Amino acid sequence: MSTEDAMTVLTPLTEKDYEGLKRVLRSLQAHKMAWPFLEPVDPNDAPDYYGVIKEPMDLATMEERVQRRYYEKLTEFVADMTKIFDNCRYYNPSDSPFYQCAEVLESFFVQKLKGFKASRSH
Repeated sequence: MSTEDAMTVLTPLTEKDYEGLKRVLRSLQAHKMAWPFLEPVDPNDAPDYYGVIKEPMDLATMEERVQRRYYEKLTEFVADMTKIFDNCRYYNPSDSPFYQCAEVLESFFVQKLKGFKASRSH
């Protein structure tokens, strides 16, 4: 739908939009494959992670940004979420369980994002 693509880039996020954003975020936090994205990466679990990952992101950070109305456009919310999956596939090998979690959860996020964009255009 051209309406969905247009609202994503141009339409400012409203208080009603943020209700949908929190629900999308809550669905990801409850997903079983989201365990390694719930909190910031522990440096003791990943050596030199913060020396190699330029812009880290996690679901807890996005929850704080959603609560404080950080995002003005849906593109910015999507960009932060994409960092989570891109950073994971950048740092971990393709056969790693972390890599698999990113592929599963991003596909789940894409399904939920499409539903949010659809109800936003109704």
